[PDB]
Amino acid sequence: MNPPPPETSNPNKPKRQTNQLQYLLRVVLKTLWKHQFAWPFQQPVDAVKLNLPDYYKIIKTPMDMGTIKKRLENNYYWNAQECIQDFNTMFTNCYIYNKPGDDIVLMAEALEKLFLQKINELPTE
Ligand SMILES: Cc1cnc(Nc2ccc(C3CCN(C)CC3)c(F)c2)nc1Nc1ccc2c(c1)N(S(=O)(=O)C(C)(C)C)CC2
Repeated sequence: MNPPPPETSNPNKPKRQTNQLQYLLRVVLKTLWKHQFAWPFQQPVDAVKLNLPDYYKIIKTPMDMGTIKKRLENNYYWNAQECIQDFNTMFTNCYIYNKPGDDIVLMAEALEKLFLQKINELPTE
């Protein structure tokens, strides 16, 4: 059985719109979403469908771009670093579950390099 997906709404947490959070949605998330390599990362890993019974035994902090998109839309992050951490979790999860040189790993590495290039242009705090 898959776990419930990550929470994406926190109605009691204060909310703010900032230049950095807007950029993370409209530039960073949007660019990664549209990359040819994005599809495996756009929704939670369906370990039942993929027949990966060990996935959620190994990966205890799952994260995906669909969740990150919803969190940005719902103002779930107060600080830009919370969102960056989620992207980093998604990439490292791929490296943890898989092995160096696997196709999925090479795909995540390319997405991570593009991510870091976009974060290099994050608007000033
Ligand atoms: C976020 C993430 C992290 N880690 C993995 N690992 C992983 C390991 C083994 C297998 C199966 C797959 C290979 N055969 C078929 C038997 C063993 C696997 F499906 C995934 N998947 C992920 N997502 C993800 C989602 C959907 C799909 C994916 C991947 N693929 S895919 O094969 O990776 C690709 C993209 C075509 C290269 C198929 C569709």
